[PDB]
Amino acid sequence: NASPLKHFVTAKKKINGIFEQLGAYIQESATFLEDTYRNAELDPVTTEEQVLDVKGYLSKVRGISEVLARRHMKVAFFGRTSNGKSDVINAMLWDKVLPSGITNCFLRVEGTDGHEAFLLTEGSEEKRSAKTVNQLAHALHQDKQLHAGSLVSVMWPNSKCPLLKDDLVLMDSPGIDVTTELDSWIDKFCLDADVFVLVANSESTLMQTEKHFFHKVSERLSRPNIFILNNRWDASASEPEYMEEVRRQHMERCTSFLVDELGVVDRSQAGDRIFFVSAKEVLNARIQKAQGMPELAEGFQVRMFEFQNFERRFEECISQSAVKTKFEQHTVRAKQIAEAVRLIMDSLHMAAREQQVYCEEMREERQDRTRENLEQEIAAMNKKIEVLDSLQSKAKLLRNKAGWLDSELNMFTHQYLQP
Ligand SMILES: [Ca+2]
Ligand SMILES: [Ca+2]
Repeated sequence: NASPLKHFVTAKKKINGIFEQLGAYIQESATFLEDTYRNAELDPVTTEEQVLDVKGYLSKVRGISEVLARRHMKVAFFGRTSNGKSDVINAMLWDKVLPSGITNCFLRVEGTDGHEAFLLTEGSEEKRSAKTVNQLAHALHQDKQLHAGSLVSVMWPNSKCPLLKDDLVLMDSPGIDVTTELDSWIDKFCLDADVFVLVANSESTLMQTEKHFFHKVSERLSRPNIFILNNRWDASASEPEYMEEVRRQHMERCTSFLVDELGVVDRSQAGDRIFFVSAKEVLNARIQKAQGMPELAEGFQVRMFEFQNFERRFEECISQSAVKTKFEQHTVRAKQIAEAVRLIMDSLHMAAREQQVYCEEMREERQDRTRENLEQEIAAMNKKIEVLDSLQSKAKLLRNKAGWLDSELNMFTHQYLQP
């Protein structure tokens, strides 16, 4: 019964942990290199640039760790307001989080640990109370500096929703109409959206502007995850026969759109991207169930299960995709950084071994020469030789630790970053 979102949660913690270890390892390496480089008793076995490079990598790794700590899954919802996309988000969250059509901007729902909802617009990080959904709606309408290119974050309490605790963000978009100016949308707000949900009506033809947007999604993102939720499916409660016909036809239209028109999916998983739902039915049932209220429509259990099925296939989709797209570049960077430090330690090991061999040979030659200070001078070179030997041992250990991290990273890649 574990949410598939736990795959993301698990991978995020695992990659953050590796970067913690990578940072610790580079720190130890930097400390070792610096100490070595400052050793005025030896001919140089490392260089300032190697020290600076490894301090530089430490900085970069800590910087990346900060990005990795904040990475989250994002699903973005699109479509006409009248088709109910906001109710789909509300149903998924088991509550009336977003106002539902009678909202200018993008609404980005994020979990907060605080026990009260509030808004954060983004050009100004200034909040607005959102004690109720009506007061939320009025707070957006009150704010006339808002438009369909503004994003407000709806900070919604963690405790109410496990989706939000598992680092899911849910973005509602402005409702689409014919002349909705939306070519800004993908670059400004959707580059990090792991899933795009089109919420449509099974019987209403898709607007050209809606199709145009999902063309742009398919042109701008690499293998974007597109779901089509065909809302108001509860009409099947009273016209099951006609809605079954509608289902077959629209299932085929949506498949052709996803597979042939957009080319973002095979036919084999079309049934996993195209769902027929009744969001407000689900949301109503969930609001009552959350309170222990009892309860109805014909086909209701079937429609509730379909929505739950959508949710599960969505959570599997977003969790697996987001892990891949949001961690793969940093996993690759981490391997490159590990390899850079590995090779410096190998360079140091080798220069220390070469200088050791040199000092051993200087020791043998010293024993061919005058007996004045011979034992003192052989001892000083014995000590240098033993430092060079310890440096080699230390560098080999650090080099093998870099290989360990490469191995952790390879295994993370294998488990979490497959196509
Ligand atoms: Ca360099
Ligand atoms: Ca030897």
